[PDB]
Amino acid sequence: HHHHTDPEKVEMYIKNLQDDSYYVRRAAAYALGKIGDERAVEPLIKALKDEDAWVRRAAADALGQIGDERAVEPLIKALKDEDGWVRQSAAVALGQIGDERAVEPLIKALKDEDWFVRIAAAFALGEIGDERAVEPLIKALKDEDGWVRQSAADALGEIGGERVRAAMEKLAETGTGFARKVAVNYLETHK
Repeated sequence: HHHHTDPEKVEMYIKNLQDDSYYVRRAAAYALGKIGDERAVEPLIKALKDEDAWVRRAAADALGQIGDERAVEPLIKALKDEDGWVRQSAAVALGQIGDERAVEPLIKALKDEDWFVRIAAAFALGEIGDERAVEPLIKALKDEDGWVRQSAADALGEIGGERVRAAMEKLAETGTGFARKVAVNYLETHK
């Protein structure tokens, strides 16, 4: 890395975002994410509306890797995409960008019908590190999906702070099952 961006290469891939082939558009989004240059942001925001879900997924991933805050509002809209894997990608991307504007929408995604979206929402909330997400993550310790539970537990640990500690104490006192184990372990290992 630490590459100086080759303008001809970026221009080439940006143009390929308009190719007739979904594969070429997908590959261009992927390439642009790896290059990491902000010239790609507005073109990728458009690709985030591509007719092909595979292209939309790749565009969200690339926007996350570039990390430009102009992507936040469009990715927030992508959290409502009809395609579950696009929502998952948008959640992951928003986590990577780290912008607090994504917190409320991600909390909503914690209730998504798809388990893989919920995992990504939990993870992203952990990465952003905003205490706002404590109660929603606490509730996710009761999720039907065991991986979602685990991701929420990890996210609480990433956020840390007094509010998490206070919530863990309540669970330590009166919680049961997985949530209790999470809380007791947390308190034993923290401060």
